[PDB]
Amino acid sequence: SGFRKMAFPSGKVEGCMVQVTCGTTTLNGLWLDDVVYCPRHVICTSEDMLNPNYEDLLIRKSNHNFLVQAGNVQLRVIGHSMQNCVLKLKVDTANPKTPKYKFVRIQPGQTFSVLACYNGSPSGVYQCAMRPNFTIKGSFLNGSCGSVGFNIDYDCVSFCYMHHMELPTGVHAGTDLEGNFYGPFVDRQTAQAAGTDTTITVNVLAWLYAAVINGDRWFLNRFTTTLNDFNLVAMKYNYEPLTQDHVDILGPLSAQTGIAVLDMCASLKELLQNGMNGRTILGSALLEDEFTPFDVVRQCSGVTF
Amino acid sequence: SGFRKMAFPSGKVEGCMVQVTCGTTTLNGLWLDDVVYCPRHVICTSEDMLNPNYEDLLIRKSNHNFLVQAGNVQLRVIGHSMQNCVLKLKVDTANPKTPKYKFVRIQPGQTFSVLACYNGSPSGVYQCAMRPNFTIKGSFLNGSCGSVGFNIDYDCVSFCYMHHMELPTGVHAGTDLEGNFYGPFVDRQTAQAAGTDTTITVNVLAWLYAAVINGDRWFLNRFTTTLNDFNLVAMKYNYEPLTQDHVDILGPLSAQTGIAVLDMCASLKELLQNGMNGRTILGSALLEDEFTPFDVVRQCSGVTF
Ligand SMILES: *CC(=O)Nc1ccc(N(C(=O)c2ccco2)[C@@H](C(=O)NCc2ccccc2)c2cccnc2)cc1
Ligand SMILES: *CC(=O)Nc1ccc(N(C(=O)c2ccco2)[C@@H](C(=O)NCc2ccccc2)c2cccnc2)cc1
Repeated sequence: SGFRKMAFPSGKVEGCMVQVTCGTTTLNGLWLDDVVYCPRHVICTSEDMLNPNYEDLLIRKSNHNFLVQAGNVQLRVIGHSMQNCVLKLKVDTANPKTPKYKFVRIQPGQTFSVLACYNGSPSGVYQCAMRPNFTIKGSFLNGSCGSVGFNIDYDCVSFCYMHHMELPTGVHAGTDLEGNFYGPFVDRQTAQAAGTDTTITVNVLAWLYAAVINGDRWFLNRFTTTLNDFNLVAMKYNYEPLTQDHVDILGPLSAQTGIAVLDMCASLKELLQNGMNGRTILGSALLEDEFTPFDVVRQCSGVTF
Repeated sequence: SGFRKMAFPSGKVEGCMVQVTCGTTTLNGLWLDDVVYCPRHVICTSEDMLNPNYEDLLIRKSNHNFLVQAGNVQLRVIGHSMQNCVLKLKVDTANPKTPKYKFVRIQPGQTFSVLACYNGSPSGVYQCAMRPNFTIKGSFLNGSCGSVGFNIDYDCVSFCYMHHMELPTGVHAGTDLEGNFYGPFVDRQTAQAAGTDTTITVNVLAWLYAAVINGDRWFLNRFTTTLNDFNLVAMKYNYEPLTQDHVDILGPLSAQTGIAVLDMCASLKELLQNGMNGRTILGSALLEDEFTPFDVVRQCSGVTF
């Protein structure tokens, strides 16, 4: 029935997006209850970003120096606090459109939807993965900072990402909603190594299961392999090592398709050693790793929220 | 700054999604002002779908046989009318969350966002193209019928698609919001030929321009070609013929990159004749055709709504 890179419905997050202006810089903020969250470098000028002393820069700021606009609504700032790399602005009004929510720090390999915003207004939504090296391959222009990443569980929005920087390599870095960067990155305009990225093996396997479910099965052989022998191949091709924890979370997909995980591993080994011979899998000519086993189950079961 | 298949924010559409039940079948409907729109086969049983007489089947239905639920809200149906392949249910309450909207019949090659829904509840959002053969390659399970496709212009939602059927080939067909199918399809469970699909040449070219803008430029040669000579190649590789209308709409991208459209055509010719040599373009190993020139401009300019 088709398989697409699918983002969560963005409505509940759209109603939380605000514009935050501090003197001259304007970023996006996230308005939940009576608190607005945004990147702390909203307080920086251009020159500041080269080597900012955030504690000293914020000391020059008072509540009234922060202007927060929810579309046309004014939020009056009545308190401010720096938490790690995020600034929290207490406002005098609770957001009436605040959804049920939690703040979550995700693991590499997990996926989420990004609501790209500019000047507090939503521009688009897309699905992506936290890379093993804690970067994301987003689509973010100047002014997108403060855009957030999230997952939705039924009624509950779980915020996991706030956007903070573009590395000189064109990939993206940011924090959880407590302001702690993913990976080694700092909010400073200095060159920063992201480190060797790898392909998310358990996600590739999940996507191969999605392919079989949807009719694409040309890559099924009937070799099998062992975990240790497969991991030798995974290492050669810069794939993350597969663990019994990964095999276990693939269990439901293995059960639906009747294809043992180690059998799918042997198919993946042959795809890695021989490529795709100019064929495609679910409309792709590469091995796709930004679908989790949960993502496949959700899209293949029709789970709503 | 990265390039992603990006859907519109789905909030304005989420607030229009309702569940429509007629005796036993439950589909999605679209609630705008005091009218709910949904597929007319909401009135069919399983056996009906093989060869339905929709006029006779609807004659057995009264206003009170239709149950419409907006989350937990009841809409009282006070009128009903069949328009082509859609059923319109007049309800006694205007949707308070009705956005500014228009109904639009799109052209093949144009793109839109789909809000996949089940039982009136949104499941996910993704971007896709109306194929040249008037199918779409969606992700739709049983119960997704009535999900809609749309574009957003600033404040105005333009609805262009309502989902009606899955062809035995696994691709998808549906109507505009006046109930007229795209392509030759009928809402009947019979085998139906979709016809030769082709690749949307102007969109591939737009995406090549996006690649250059974002740093991927290995495919630039300095051959050029002519429209007629390129179209000979386009025909060989089942690409849509390129017209001066297409060249014109690529003008802004040509102006930004300083790369003449016929020069990009020569690059596309070499990519078609020689493939990608195991390299990638914007993270893909295939020539991507579901970005319009407008889509590239929007994502590359940071246009909000
Ligand atoms: C993630 C993100 O949003 N990054 C970002 C980059 C650049 C800016 N700045 C903008 O002006 C801007 C806002 C929207 C589009 O562009 C600058 C800024 O405000 N002044 C920079 C400058 C440069 C040269 C001469 C004068 C001024 C900015 C502000 C603060 C920190 N970095 C960059 C915002 C956000
Ligand atoms: C696009 C779309 O939504 N198509 C669709 C397929 C199948 C159904 N039906 C369902 O039951 C259903 C709803 C959600 C998931 O599945 C059937 C139906 O209601 N009864 C079919 C049936 C088959 C065998 C024995 C008894 C009954 C359906 C209803 C009307 C028309 N076609 C199919 C809904 C929608």
